[PDB]
Amino acid sequence: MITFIGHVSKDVNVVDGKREIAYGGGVVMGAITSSLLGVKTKVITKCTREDVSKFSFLRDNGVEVVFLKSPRTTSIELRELFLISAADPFTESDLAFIEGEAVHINPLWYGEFPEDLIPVLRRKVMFLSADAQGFVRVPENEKLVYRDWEMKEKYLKYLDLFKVDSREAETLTGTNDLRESCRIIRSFGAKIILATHASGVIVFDGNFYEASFRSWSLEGRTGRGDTCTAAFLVGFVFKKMSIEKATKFAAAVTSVKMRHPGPLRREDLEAISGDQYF
Ligand SMILES: [Mg+2]
Repeated sequence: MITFIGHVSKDVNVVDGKREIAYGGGVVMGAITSSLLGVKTKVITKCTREDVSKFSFLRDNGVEVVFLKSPRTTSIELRELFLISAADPFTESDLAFIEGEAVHINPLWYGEFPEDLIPVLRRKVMFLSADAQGFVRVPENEKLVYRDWEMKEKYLKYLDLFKVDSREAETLTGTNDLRESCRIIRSFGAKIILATHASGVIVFDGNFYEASFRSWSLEGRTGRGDTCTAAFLVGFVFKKMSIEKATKFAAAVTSVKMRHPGPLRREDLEAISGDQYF
């Protein structure tokens, strides 16, 4: 069983003159991927009671959701990203009822998931991962700006896996060489780096494993990193795939998700399986 901890988000996308509302977030994209791939999945999130109905589709995809109360729901408009509203941060109290083999920390903004909750979770679970977005994307007068993670060298040592994209990796290392940024971030003590970039995934554990995304679509990109991380965690943690095979599996799942907007769909499983997995 896996638990995703993170804010659901009212995503506002202004693309090609059209304003789109998406009820998403890292945890929505990751949890639907793990659940559809047949791993018992739980989400711990915060939003207003009024906004809970906007995220009902999580339960439709088999995800057990703890909708903790918040006076506000997180809302992000996207190019510059603005935190319109922020739900309440997670607390040590929220970790009390943590269940399963794995927990993935998938925050949207620095301060949503306090870094000093990482050593608390470390003691509670066998496989702990986090998404860099929640530690390098910092609200400054609403504007979400990229800032280095000052305490990365203390907390990365507690993580079995750390997810970055190109912009997050460069924020953490000062280089736009994603492979070199993988070497630098692993030297901070994270056992596995999973990096997504234009049309591919790079996984580093001391050795590099690369797989390309073979599909993409106008609005298929958002959540593809969250999807890739969840697919890798299912492959590697739950299905006992080699790091190499989990990387290829992760890329295959992400590719099918990138054919359409929103999270992985049950109808995507046929395309993903390739008459091999399920
Ligand atoms: Mg991401």
